Amino acid sequence: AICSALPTIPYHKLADLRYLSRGASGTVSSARHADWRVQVAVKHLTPLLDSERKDVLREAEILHKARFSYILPILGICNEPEFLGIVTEYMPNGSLNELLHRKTEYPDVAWPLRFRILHEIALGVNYLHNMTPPLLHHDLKTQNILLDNEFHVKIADFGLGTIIYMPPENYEPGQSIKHDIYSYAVITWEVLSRKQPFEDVTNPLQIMYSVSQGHRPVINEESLPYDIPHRARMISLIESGWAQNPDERPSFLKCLIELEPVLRTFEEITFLEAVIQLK
Amino acid sequence: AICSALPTIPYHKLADLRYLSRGASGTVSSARHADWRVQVAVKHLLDSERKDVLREAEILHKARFSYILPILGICNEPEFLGIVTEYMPNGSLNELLHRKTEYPDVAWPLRFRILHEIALGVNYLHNMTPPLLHHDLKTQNILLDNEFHVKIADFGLSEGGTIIYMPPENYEPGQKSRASIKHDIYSYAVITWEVLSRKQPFEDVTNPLQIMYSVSQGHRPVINEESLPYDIPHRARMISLIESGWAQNPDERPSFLKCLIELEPVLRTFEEITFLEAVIQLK
Ligand SMILES: COc1cccc(-c2nn(C(C)(C)C)c(N)c2C(N)=O)c1
Ligand SMILES: COc1cccc(-c2nn(C(C)(C)C)c(N)c2C(N)=O)c1
Ligand SMILES: [Ca+2]
Repeated sequence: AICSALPTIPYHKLADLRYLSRGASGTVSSARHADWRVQVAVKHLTPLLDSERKDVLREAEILHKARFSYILPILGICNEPEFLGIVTEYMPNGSLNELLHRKTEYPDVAWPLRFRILHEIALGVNYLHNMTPPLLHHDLKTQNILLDNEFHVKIADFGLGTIIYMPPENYEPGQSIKHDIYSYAVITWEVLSRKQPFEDVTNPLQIMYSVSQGHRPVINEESLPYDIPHRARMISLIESGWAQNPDERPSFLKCLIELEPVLRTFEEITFLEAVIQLK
Repeated sequence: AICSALPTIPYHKLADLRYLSRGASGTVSSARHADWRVQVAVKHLLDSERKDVLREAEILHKARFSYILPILGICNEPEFLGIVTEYMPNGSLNELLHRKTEYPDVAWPLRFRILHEIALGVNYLHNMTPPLLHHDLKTQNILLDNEFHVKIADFGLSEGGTIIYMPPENYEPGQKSRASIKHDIYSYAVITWEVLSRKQPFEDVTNPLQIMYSVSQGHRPVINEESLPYDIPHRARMISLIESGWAQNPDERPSFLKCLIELEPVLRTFEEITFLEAVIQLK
């Protein structure tokens, strides 16, 4: 059994520590490693708690064990009595959430890139589900689908807010293999429409109520134009993905087998052209 | 310390297996993983040739970093042994520099990012505990990913091939030669020269042994207008980097950390957009 240890990073090695965002998991800051000469990202919560330490160490172990092409690569851990945090590669293009909803900044997000993003999300989650034992994300949202330098996906913040990606059966306490695909069906809808799921709804409870009654984000000509490539296929994927009955939702394998023919239609140059258009 | 175990990949999980090349350290094939649904590269071959595969696996697994080839798993069966890594669609730096018909242009910003990335990768190895030394840096084992970012592979020396990247004092190897923390920077310097000129080092000299004599004396690849034009961005500071890196005396050669610090302002002069334009031009 070949083993690899996660490097320990001394806090004094991280320079230019600039704030980026504060979330439930912690505060994300950009920095540069003094020795390695690369930009990094740091996640930290001053005294915290005795149990709060057990969380940060658990996320680091998860990222380190779930290493893959579509999972945020972890570079090291800051484990000092003075400062606690995880260090990962720096994602310069933010979250899928920002790309989809910052419409003045991004008026055109070409179809091939949207499909590649959807393909990559499914590849990362599929990889998790294929580990031994299977790792379940359970918190998939557009906010934690990160975008690297070339707009390739890196999945973060996982296994271990917003309930729009939570399946109806999760509302009541439960004693859960079909969660992730529900979240993925919503993300797919969001990616293809660039609309916020349930725009007309003020209170999150009204969403939760509607979802328990089998209602989903709206599928019509307004939300999903008829000119969307592979529209029919994508609609089937979405509708099966978010089906009320968990048993009627596909595995990520089935989902990938469905996506593969779609992705083969796009030339490699079209992904590059979609990216250059965003700059 | 937290431990990550390298996955064992059953050989039968690999489908659509196609031959890519035959190298000194083994045969390289492309494939798709049946469960993970990604393209992969597979490197394969008694009880002695077995430990070499396992060693490169362990090194790739321990040396994980943004500019090092990511290993995905290992095939360890009585029927088949080999390593599985991320598939590099754009081959080696060597093929980029010397396939002039296939690649008429290789824009300056891309060349500089390639150089910056090789340096970041090697630097990382040098900064591990204990320091990992490459000792076989050549253009043939600098791999290029889908968007022409660098992945360093082949830690087999961490029959042979090319001698042009080997420093003179390493010609007759010893205890001092194998522990030399200044081997790699010499290789990097020759690589830097080769990148900036798109010329085969010592082209005039067609006899490999003669190159070895010339290099002993103090001769290096030709630094003139013919090989390195005046139009080359930051020409002077690069020649300074090359010449100091391939200096006859190992004590006069800089660390990668110093080369990086020199390179940082050079890379900042290129707008982000140009890197993307360069890749589109090659595609
Ligand atoms: C350092 O660890 C993490 C963990 C999860 C997400 C991020 C991260 N968030 N963002 C925001 C988009 C939320 C600012 C980035 N740009 C991150 C990164 N790795 O670069 C960092
Ligand atoms: C499977 O392990 C390796 C190890 C070292 C190099 C390569 C590799 N060589 N090439 C050649 C350029 C030599 C064909 C590729 N395209 C590789 C890859 N990782 O895709 C593979
Ligand atoms: Ca061309």
